[PDB]
Amino acid sequence: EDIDVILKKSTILNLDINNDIISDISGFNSSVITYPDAQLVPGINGKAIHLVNNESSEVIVHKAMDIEYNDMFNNFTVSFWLRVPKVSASHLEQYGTNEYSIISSMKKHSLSIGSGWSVSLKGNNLIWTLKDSAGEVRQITFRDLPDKFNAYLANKWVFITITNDRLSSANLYINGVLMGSAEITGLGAIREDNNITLKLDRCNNNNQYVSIDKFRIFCKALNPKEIEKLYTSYLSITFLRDFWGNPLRYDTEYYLIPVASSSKDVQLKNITDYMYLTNAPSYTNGKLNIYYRRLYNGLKFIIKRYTPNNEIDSFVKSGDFIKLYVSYNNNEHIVGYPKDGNAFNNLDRILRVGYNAPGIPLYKKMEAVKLRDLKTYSVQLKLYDDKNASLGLVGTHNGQIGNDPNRDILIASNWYFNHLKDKILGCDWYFVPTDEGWTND
Ligand SMILES: CC(=O)N[C@H]1[C@H]([C@H](O)[C@H](O)CO)O[C@](O)(C(=O)O)C[C@@H]1O
Repeated sequence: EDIDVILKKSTILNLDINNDIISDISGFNSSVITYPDAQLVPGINGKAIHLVNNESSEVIVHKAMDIEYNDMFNNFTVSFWLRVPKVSASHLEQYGTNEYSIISSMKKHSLSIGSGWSVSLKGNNLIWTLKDSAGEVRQITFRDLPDKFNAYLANKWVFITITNDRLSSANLYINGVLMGSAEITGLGAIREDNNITLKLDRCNNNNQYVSIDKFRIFCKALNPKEIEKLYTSYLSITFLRDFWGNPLRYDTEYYLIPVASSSKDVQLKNITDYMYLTNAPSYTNGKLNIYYRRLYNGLKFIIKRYTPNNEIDSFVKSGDFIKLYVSYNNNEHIVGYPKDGNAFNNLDRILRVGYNAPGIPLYKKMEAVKLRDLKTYSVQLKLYDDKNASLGLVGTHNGQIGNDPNRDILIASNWYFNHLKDKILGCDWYFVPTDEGWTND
């Protein structure tokens, strides 16, 4: 059969958010009951569930009749997108050993053992736990990476898939790739609750919160092939994304960082002059084994609309035409290339900030596009001249201008169009907005 078919037909639960209401679109018609404080925020494709630390934030699904016991002995997969702020060093010390769940099928203190499955978080650990009615227990504990800029639980939307083979293993996937496993033969009857509960349980930190989207369950163990398809199916190409996976926006400030050189910030020569990469400061913690380049230094960039013309859509769309500005000192300075302005031999046009020489036209119309790399939250920008000719994608070039040090200078180039299939490319950018989910220790 076809992957898309298989995925469809094995779906037994699918939580869709349409019209600001959470329901089950799988066909089974499971009763969803959202409590007063489950929030609704921006998502991978739509709005997503956002849970805070309290008894009223919660979404409960009461299994329909038909699916009551599909995980008792049989195979099943759980999948969902998950987003979890980056734990601060301080919260690691004080709450590091506080394992709380966020999604569970296990009725707790009541006298029903806890039989069932649970998804839970413990410092920087993501854990899946299975428990049969005799109380036997199998667990995959996934230990996030130490480098927080590149980790799965340091604020970005990530896609989780856990498959359960009762004659063999239980595997845990992150963004389509195996991140952990455990052998689960030796489990007997999974005897859960009739409710699947999304909600922070027993979490000791009043501020903790997490976001979940697309909560789905299949009555089969998905194979890696199916999983990558599942995973890329939610990755809609028409809407651009910020570094955290949320909708790219007009009129908000973003720090630019090059995917190819993610230790680098952009910096500005001077108003009217050029831009270049610099090294991003540091944060390290041997004792907690966590490090990351620090965010929020460098240039602030704001995207404006060039035409008005769709409606107030706050989100940028691939192909929208835009104007880029730098937000340096409460003033706003446009980014462009002045006609016949300094460029490198091969014709790499150097970008200027705030250029205003009387009499010289300034090319400055850009198009925001996604040309490569569907799973990275990165964007590409293409610059045109007044005749709608390409001055090519924005990226960098190494060299010197005057007596200035050798630098990786921001420029526009048509070169990049010939290398769109590479792994790593100089025109790929990360648009980072400041966020409560990430504060630099
Ligand atoms: C010393 C010098 O050449 N400085 C800059 C000049 C002048 O500011 C400009 O010529 C005034 O009209 O601009 C360039 O030539 C230009 O237009 O790209 C590049 C150069 O960085």
